[PDB]
Amino acid sequence: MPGREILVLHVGQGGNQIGYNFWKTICEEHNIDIRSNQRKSVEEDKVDYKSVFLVEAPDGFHPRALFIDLEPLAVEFLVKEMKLGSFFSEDLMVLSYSGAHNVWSIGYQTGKKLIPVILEKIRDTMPETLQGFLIIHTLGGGTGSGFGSLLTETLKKEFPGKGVLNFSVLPSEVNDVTLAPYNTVLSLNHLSRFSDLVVLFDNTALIRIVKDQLNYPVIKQFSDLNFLIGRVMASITASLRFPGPLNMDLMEMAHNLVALPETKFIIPSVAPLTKEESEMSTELDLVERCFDPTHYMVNCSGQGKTISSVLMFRGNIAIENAFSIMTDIKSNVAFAPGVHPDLGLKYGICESAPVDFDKEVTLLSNNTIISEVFNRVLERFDSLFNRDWYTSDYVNAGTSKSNLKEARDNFDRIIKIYKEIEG
Ligand SMILES: Nc1nc2c(ncn2[C@@H]2O[C@H](COP(=O)(O)OP(=O)(O)O)[C@@H](O)[C@H]2O)c(=O)[nH]1
Ligand code: NA
Ligand code: NA
Repeated sequence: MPGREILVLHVGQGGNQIGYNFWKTICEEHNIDIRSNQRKSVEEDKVDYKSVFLVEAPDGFHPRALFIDLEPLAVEFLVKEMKLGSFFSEDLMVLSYSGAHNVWSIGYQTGKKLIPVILEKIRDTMPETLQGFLIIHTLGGGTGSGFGSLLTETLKKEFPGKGVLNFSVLPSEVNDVTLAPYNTVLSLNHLSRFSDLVVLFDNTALIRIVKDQLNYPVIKQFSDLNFLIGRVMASITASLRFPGPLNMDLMEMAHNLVALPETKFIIPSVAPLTKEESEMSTELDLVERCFDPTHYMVNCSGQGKTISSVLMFRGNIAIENAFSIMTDIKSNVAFAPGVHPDLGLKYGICESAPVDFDKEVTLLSNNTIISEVFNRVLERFDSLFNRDWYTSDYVNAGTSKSNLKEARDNFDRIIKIYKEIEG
């Protein structure tokens, strides 16, 4: 049946590398090997709706996605190493050759030449019942930040009735790109006007989670980092792909989170993170872990104040526990002073657990602690802007020094709005 379709757009090196973990997770959950595009079997094929992310074809299943970048090596070396040629096909690749050089303005301007080709690929493979788009990118670089902001502005303008949701990767506590404060403020300022929901991550928290919650002995490639982002994307969309007592789509979750038009910046968290922990935990254990800063995928100093949260229960869930613990959540977890004791929670329940897991809870939190995370970016921004450092290559690419003051002021307004609701 038509409807519920979603198109994903991967921009830059990070956005495409995260894309491998996401599509590997989607295929595994739908009993599909990503190598031959086939069903693994008919006996293990479950009552589901593969059409959310997958496109059915005679040879097999393909992703409803676009793999976009301003240089060809990050995507190609990914497909060669992981052997994704049959799935990450050439017809889904929008590549160019010049690169963005970690400059948001260059990625924005250069990406404008690929917009006509991107639209035509969308205008063909898109069902008119498509419910929205997901844009996967990093904010500290150039292509994911600049071109990604461009695809956010474009799609929201091109398809006003559809949801445009961003999954954005913040720089680590110490940025591994010196230009990141410029690229992050420009991206966040752009997404605040054209995006419906911005789900944020950073590598410091992702690394902390992998080392402390999964106990990996080493992290050698980003695949041992990006699987957390793919787990969030797959689990928050699980009710759209499998049976459940309580389903929810993209804009349903967005409408429950965005209290004020500017409060669209979300912090995700998942618990548990190993198989053996899903079998001995309770719904109260997982929810408490999700609301604990040790499980936030954004590096935060504390629990903060929750404005509004979306909770997805997957798998072997006791419904009576999920509802009875709501008073414990409202009493133990700090919420914004304006949140009524009976509000701030949006529930989703899916009978399909993540692969090999007994159960799992995914949290999407609209937290005032975003003001603290954003104030760090602004402080890094001002340290460079007040000294006129690295501004020439942004001015030479269309972004005036006045424009950098425009995006920064509007970015500071977002901080103060989150500050004011906090009390
Ligand atoms: N989590 C994650 N972060 C990444 C990945 N690749 C790059 N980054 C981060 O993104 C920033 C660099 O942006 P990048 O995507 O490499 O440049 P771009 O191709 O111009 O978008 C740095 O802060 C990196 O730490 C990835 O695969 N996973
Ligand atoms: Na790059
Ligand atoms: Na790069």
